[PDB]
Amino acid sequence: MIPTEEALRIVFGVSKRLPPVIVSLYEALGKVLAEDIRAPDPLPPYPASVKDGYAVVASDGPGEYPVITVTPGTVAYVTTGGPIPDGADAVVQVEDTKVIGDKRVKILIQTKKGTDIRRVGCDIEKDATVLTTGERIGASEIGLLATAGVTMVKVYPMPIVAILSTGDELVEPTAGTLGRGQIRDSNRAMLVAAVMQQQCKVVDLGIVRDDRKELEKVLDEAVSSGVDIILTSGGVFVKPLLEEKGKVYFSKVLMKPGKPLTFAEIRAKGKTVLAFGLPGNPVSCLVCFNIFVVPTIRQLAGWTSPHPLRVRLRLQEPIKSDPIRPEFHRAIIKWKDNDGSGTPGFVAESTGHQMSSRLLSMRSANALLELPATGNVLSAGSSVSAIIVSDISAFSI
Amino acid sequence: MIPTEEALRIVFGVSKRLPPVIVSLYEALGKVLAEDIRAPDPLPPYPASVKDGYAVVASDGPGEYPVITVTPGTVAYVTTGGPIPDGADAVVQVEDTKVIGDKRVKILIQTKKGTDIRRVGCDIEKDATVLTTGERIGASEIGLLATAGVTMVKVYPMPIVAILSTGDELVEPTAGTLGRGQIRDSNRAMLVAAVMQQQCKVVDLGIVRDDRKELEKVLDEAVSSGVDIILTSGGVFVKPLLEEKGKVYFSKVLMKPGKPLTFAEIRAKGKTVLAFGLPGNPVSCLVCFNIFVVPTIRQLAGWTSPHPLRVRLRLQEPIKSDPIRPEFHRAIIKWKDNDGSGTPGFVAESTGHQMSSRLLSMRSANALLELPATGNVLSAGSSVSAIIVSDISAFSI
Ligand SMILES: Nc1ncnc2c1ncn2[C@@H]1O[C@H](COP(=O)(O)O)[C@@H](O)[C@H]1O
Ligand SMILES: Nc1ncnc2c1ncn2[C@@H]1O[C@H](COP(=O)(O)O)[C@@H](O)[C@H]1O
Ligand SMILES: [Mg+2]
Ligand SMILES: [Mg+2]
Repeated sequence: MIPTEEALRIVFGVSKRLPPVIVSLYEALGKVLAEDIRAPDPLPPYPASVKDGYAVVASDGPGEYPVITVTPGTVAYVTTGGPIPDGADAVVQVEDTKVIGDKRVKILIQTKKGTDIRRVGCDIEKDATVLTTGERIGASEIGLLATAGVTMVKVYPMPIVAILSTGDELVEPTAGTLGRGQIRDSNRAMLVAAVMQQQCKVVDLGIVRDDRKELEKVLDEAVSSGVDIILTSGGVFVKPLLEEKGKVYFSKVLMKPGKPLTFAEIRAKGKTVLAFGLPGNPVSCLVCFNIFVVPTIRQLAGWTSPHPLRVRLRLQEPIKSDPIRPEFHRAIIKWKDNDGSGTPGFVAESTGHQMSSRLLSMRSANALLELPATGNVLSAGSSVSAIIVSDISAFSI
Repeated sequence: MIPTEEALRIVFGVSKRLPPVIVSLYEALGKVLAEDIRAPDPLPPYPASVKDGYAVVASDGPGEYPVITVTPGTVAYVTTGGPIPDGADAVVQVEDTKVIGDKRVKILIQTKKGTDIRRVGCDIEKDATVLTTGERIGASEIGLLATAGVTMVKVYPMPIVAILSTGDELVEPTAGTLGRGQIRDSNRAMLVAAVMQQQCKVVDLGIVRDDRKELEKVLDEAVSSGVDIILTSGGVFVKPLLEEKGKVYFSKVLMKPGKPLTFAEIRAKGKTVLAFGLPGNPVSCLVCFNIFVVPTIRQLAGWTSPHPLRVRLRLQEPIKSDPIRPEFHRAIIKWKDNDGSGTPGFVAESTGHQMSSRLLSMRSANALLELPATGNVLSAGSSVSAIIVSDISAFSI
């Protein structure tokens, strides 16, 4: 048995960033940039008016002028975002003007040079680096790529993940009345969804029975298909099959929930494939995915910060620590204007009983409280470290 | 001009949750549940062994027994997750047993009733409500649906969003050398990406010129196509066209960045379509999308908490407040073990110059600092409210 910290260090040391690809602008969304992006022209590329009004020679000052290149004694109409004609050095917004006669315009104020003008390149200078390698592409970065005219982008791809379930007792989730000794396969749909939330392509390999030849054939098809990660759950015939096909780095971790977790590296007949022999118990299966698979997906996708967000929060109820195993205690956290100590902060409620077979303990859990192995009851209002496992922007108030 | 709070209250009052639909299990991921889900059978549906070992009569105690319904004086082999035979009331893990002879088994310990057995329904009782209406579906909820055998789910759908850009000066982002008075359309790709991040289908309506008949025809095609939301940017011919087609609730908001923002409700020739006439300036366009469109998408998708996560954080540098307009100041926030006051907390750095034309001010911005209109310089180490605008689980450490 190895601590979680060593198991992560081993996974980070074995895991390698995927080779970069060129994708279309909308396929680049969510991906990490594999090249720097430079503006080929300035923004704005011409002096642009900030307002609807008249382009003037600021020195002329208040007066009546004909509307027409702008020379002293003349003005020209401009619109927001339109170019300033040559010779004009300032814009007088339409509110500070009046049309005279049944074209002549009366400028009502004394303006200053460069007023209501965006000079060439004041938002983005030509050849300036607008985005760098290692930067994740969100909506604003798509806007910067579009501004710079980059519609084909070099990025790190997401890994392709194969997923299978193991068990003679499993039936498909479409099963109605269950026969003797049968349960619905819940890990596969759960892991397919968890991987879809990580924006990875999934290869669903179905239910495999507790049969060595059958599992070997499915693992071989997975390796041969070109996937980067294989997730199995249960049966940890899995560990011995992964030892035969490649290198197993660990098979047991000091943690609650669970204990078994096999991590292996296989060489395709060639690229390497990472394999996680996840525990069968639904809770341990999803907790191991959150702690060990998520940072691996991120690392393969070129994330420079693959680790999950860790915060400090206050317990809303007392929680019993385990005397030997450090726990990943499921919780529903929220930001409060008063966290219980007077100042604002995160607070956590337990999801109830934490048995590894109890999938209801994962229901609505947006964090994993890291409880050290002291054996003591942590009182309500005491502080703990917590790993955030679901979109912090989608957090309920 | 109306404050942002009133503009939001108006949008929340006009916006209506979409009619529910039935979708497949993987299409349900990310959606809000429109029905309660009940377990049709218990979990486990049979008494299940927690270990590999022997199902025994606990009262028999240590001794040698033949392996075979279990009666006193006999034992039966069981595997993890397999059913307990009738008559056995406890499981003795294989480590506390030994096979005797060249089948007979020696039970080495005195066990207690129900040891290493998951009784019928101990994880989920039959007919128990595992998920409720209004609950968002993540990976664990997909696992609970799969456990309960629900592969067709009643949910609230995401709205379909139409998007267009306006401007005689715009060219496609594929444009290489720009002609006089031309800029690349950056708002449309940015808004398509922002809406894709909200998991909504997009109808890309392209660039529309500053021509009343042309914009009317495109708005009519958008309304006729069945979309729930229309996003336009720039030209705010937009407001007068939205007044003619439906009801405009506001056209100007007291805020920095920007000022113009038209919100309208149109009736299709019938369902209602919400229209946001977003400001043309890239920054104002994305800030208005983050503040006003995101909670609208959520409300239409049946979210009971559509508001964004608001936290309290400390400034890493001084920031000048505006004397009249409350600002949505872009920042890069991170959780620190010491926020500057001794205890752990969020900290924020400004993205630099906040001009509405400067899209670089949105680059990597994961929060909007809510700066009240005091006109004073907020010193470094002082606290402010901040709206989190990007996945808190994807926050860089
Ligand atoms: N796909 C699955 N869905 C639900 N439960 C599972 C799945 N695979 C294994 N389990 C259960 O988790 C426990 C551990 O399984 P294993 O690691 O195969 O011994 C047993 O109670 C299994 O019935
Ligand atoms: N699609 C767009 N992409 C980039 N900039 C835009 C877009 N639409 C409008 N703008 C600019 O934003 C400012 C306001 O435009 P408008 O609201 O049309 O007056 C002007 O400087 C426009 O050039
Ligand atoms: Mg099994
Ligand atoms: Mg315009």
